[PDB]
Amino acid sequence: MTEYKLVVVGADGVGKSALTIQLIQNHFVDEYDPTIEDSYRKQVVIDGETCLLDILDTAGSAMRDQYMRTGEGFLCVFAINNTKSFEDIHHYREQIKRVKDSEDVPMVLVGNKCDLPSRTVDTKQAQDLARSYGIPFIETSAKTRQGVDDAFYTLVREIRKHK
Amino acid sequence: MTEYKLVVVGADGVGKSALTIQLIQNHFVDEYDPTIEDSYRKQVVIDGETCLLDILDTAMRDQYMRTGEGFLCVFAINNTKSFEDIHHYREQIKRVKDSEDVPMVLVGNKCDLPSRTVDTKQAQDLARSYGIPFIETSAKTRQGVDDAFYTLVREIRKHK
Amino acid sequence: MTEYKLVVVGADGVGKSALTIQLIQNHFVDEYDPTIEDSYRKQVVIDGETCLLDILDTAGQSAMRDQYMRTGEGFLCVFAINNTKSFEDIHHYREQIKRVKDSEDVPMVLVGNKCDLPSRTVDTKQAQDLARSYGIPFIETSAKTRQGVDDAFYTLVREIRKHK
Ligand SMILES: O=C1N[C@H](c2c(CNCCCCCCNCc3[nH]c4ccccc4c3[C@H]3NC(=O)c4ccc(O)cc43)[nH]c3ccccc23)c2cc(O)ccc21
Ligand SMILES: O=C1N[C@H](c2c(CNCCCCCCNCc3[nH]c4ccccc4c3[C@H]3NC(=O)c4ccc(O)cc43)[nH]c3ccccc23)c2cc(O)ccc21
Ligand SMILES: Nc1nc2c(ncn2[C@@H]2O[C@H](COP(=O)(O)OP(=O)(O)O)[C@@H](O)[C@H]2O)c(=O)[nH]1
Ligand SMILES: Nc1nc2c(ncn2[C@@H]2O[C@H](COP(=O)(O)OP(=O)(O)O)[C@@H](O)[C@H]2O)c(=O)[nH]1
Ligand SMILES: Nc1nc2c(ncn2[C@@H]2O[C@H](COP(=O)(O)OP(=O)(O)O)[C@@H](O)[C@H]2O)c(=O)[nH]1
Ligand SMILES: [Mg+2]
Ligand SMILES: [Mg+2]
Ligand SMILES: [Mg+2]
Repeated sequence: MTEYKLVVVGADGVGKSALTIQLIQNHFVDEYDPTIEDSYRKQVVIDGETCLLDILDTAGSAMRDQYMRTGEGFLCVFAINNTKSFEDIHHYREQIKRVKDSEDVPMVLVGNKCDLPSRTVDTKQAQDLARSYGIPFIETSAKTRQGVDDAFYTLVREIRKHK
Repeated sequence: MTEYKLVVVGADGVGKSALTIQLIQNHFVDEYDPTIEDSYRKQVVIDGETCLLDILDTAMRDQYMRTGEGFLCVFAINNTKSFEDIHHYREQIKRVKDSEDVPMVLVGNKCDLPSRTVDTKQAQDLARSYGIPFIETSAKTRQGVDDAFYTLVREIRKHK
Repeated sequence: MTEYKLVVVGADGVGKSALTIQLIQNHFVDEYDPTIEDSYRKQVVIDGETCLLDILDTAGQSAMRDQYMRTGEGFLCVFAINNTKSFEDIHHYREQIKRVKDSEDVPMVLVGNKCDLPSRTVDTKQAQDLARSYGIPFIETSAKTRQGVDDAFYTLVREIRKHK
């Protein structure tokens, strides 16, 4: 069975752990220690092909470069009520591009917390950024699970197209 | 013995030759003809490993960019234009070597002078956007000179 | 933690499963279903560096085979010292791995298993000569006594580290 290493990145508090555990366990965690960096496996079917997801939920330089080199695709998560988290995204894109020395790393832009009313990042703004990178943009709520499968499955499709 | 081809680039007058000759000879040259482009060797020990530095002191540029393994991008701290040239060097090297991760060090030379026009924070932010180190040097006093070249070698080593 | 994907290949009955379970569990299995192809993880320290071994114990010996050869980073090529045919198979495994990975220098270790049995038909010198012709190490093992088992897998990890 084919296996894909996916890395979830983004600023503190955006929902990386909540998204990861929703995908892996169909479980919503309200309180997850922000210092724990762990990986999880799940077997899924995407477009009729069974594969194993190996998902790194990043927390906090040498160690960072290492998991960027072995990761095959990246979920770049911001929170739609936190403009700083959205303005940080380009730093993640730039680091990944440099560490993997590639202009075409499989990546998906994720706008999390879409269930909340206090939106400060426009959808159009995130769509425009994703379009400048030529990557998909998916809005998620780890709380309701809306868009969660979409974000990870779309990342796998990006890896498959790249190969 | 492993050898490393290093290329010193930067605007006229920033101190490329003075830095190169301080590294190679432990000698400060006050003048040095600005038209002379030459290479120099020196055997050094870095992190317990003996290696040969092959350093090109620049005045096709494409040829030596392709051959060079790491680049010292030098500006002078009292010359704002030389700092504004830095991004042009980075973009050329990136294109010619076709890589987003070329071993590079940003060098702010002439740190002994008082007439500073480029802020340390400004150069630090630029290096940080490139993911490369920033080292302030004085080829006149030799402060930071070994640090700049040795750090560049360490960048090459990590890359491989 | 760095992770290494290692693949154990060789003819039916040479001891691939017995070797893998000795490494992972410190346990000798006298009978293990020859049809089961599975992978196992173990965290080990080699030369002061902690790493995760992810070891595929191959059973059937085309498309899935090509897949795990492309994914595997290093290969234990196992024969049994009382089975000349299994030794004559080795060059076929080497040629397949070379083709599938498109590389003349794939990390590999030649393993001569069952060194505890008396009915040897493959000479140590014969195996050393073959390994020398490939530029890879040769390690004699017994999955029964566990002699050489750590050596075979650790040496393969060292080959991967040197290749990188
Ligand atoms: O694609 C195939 N995979 C197969 C296979 C397996 C099974 N694998 C099961 C997962 C095991 C996860 C182990 C924790 N993996 C942990 C994990 N998950 C991540 C997710 C993203 C990024 C990094 C990681 C890591 C980290 N790994 C690093 O090196 C690292 C560095 C710094 C970090 O900080 C984090 C990490 N074992 C094999 C051994 C040989 C050949 C093939 C295989 C297989 C068989 C087959 O017939 C056909 C195809 C395939
Ligand atoms: O790593 C090893 N090196 C070893 C070795 C040597 C020694 N070499 C030392 C002389 C150094 C040349 C001095 C000109 N080198 C001149 C020089 N220095 C530079 C620095 C940066 C960029 C370019 C250059 C150049 C230029 N070369 C170009 O193509 C070019 C284009 C445009 C320009 O304008 C400038 C240049 N000779 C060998 C022959 C075969 C195999 C190995 C070697 C060795 C032996 C060994 O047992 C184990 C390991 C190694
Ligand atoms: N309302 C809402 N809250 C969320 C969502 N995702 C995460 N959270 C909350 O935001 C906080 C930070 O989540 P966490 O998973 O720890 O974020 P991390 O630091 O990126 O790992 C936690 O209180 C979560 O319960 C979401 O989609 N909607
Ligand atoms: N005060 C001071 N002067 C320097 C330093 N480095 C170079 N210079 C002087 O600046 C001028 C240009 O130096 P040079 O090495 O020829 O620059 P290049 O054109 O980049 O090769 C010379 O007069 C040098 O003596 C330094 O660190 N401090
Ligand atoms: N005496 C001895 N028997 C072994 C050794 N390794 C494996 N065996 C036995 O040889 C048979 C085949 O082993 P197995 O692990 O199933 O081989 P595989 O088909 O390559 O996976 C089993 O009966 C094992 O107990 C060894 O080093 N010494
Ligand atoms: Mg977290
Ligand atoms: Mg000069
Ligand atoms: Mg078996």
